[PDB]
Amino acid sequence: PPTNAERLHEFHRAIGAATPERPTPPPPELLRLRQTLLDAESAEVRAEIDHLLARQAAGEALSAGDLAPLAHELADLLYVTYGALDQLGIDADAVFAEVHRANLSKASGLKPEGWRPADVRGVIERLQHA
Amino acid sequence: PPTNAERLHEFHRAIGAATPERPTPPPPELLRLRQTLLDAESAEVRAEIDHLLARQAAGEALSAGDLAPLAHELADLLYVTYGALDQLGIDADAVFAEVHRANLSKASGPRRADGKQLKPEGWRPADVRGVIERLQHA
Ligand SMILES: O=c1ccn([C@H]2C[C@H](O)[C@@H](COP(=O)(O)O)O2)c(=O)[nH]1
Ligand SMILES: [Mg+2]
Ligand SMILES: [Mg+2]
Repeated sequence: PPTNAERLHEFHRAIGAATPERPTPPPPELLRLRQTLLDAESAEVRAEIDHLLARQAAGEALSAGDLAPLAHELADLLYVTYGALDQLGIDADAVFAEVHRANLSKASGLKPEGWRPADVRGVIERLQHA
Repeated sequence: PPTNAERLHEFHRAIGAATPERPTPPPPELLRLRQTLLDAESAEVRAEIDHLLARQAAGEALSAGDLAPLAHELADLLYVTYGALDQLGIDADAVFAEVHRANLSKASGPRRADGKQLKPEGWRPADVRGVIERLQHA
């Protein structure tokens, strides 16, 4: 099965948006777009969390189905976060894997003995060599 | 390999945090916490993008290596966004798959001046309510 990062590549190929094979410095127009899309989805997430909190404050017993709007906006936020990494030519699964390695290993600690923080610059260097 | 959503399940299991198997209405304290985590990482991404744009406005030609902080913050944002879905007991991949299908269906639509893909006539949204009902029973 394809990963959510590979899904963004398929979407950008389908709509003709830049999706370079390896890490590539962006034009400012790209960064501005990614900023706009991230701001929009984080505001929608916030709006749906606020709605759930207001309904709970009024004593509403939320059902699982009540979480669908928030789940949709969280997925949209995932989508535009993956989408930023994809348009930068950066394999999001490789960067996530390194952030997860650090976070998960830190949870074996405070930090454990041979603890090594995330080295995303090292991931970007390896991605440049395909 | 495990998916990134399954990685958050593994992380929450390693720190003893709440991780229901199926969609579970959360306590208000949980919602406020996840909102706080989202805002912290969103602000870091936003600041880093503005930082790169200011360097470009100064005439700097950025390199790929200059992108590593931004890639780090975007991955941090993924981590807390997957984390929110996992603490709600919601399979992020099942929801993402439905969202993704309805985004592929936009391909024939027009484009905004800034590059945003817009929806063609007759487009229909993802049915996330149906994903949630799927996850809740099974
Ligand atoms: O250029 C685009 C336009 C839309 N989306 C995705 C992000 C969300 O999943 C959803 C938001 O689209 P709107 O509902 O705001 O039109 O589509 C992108 O990734 N890139
Ligand atoms: Mg949205
Ligand atoms: Mg961060």
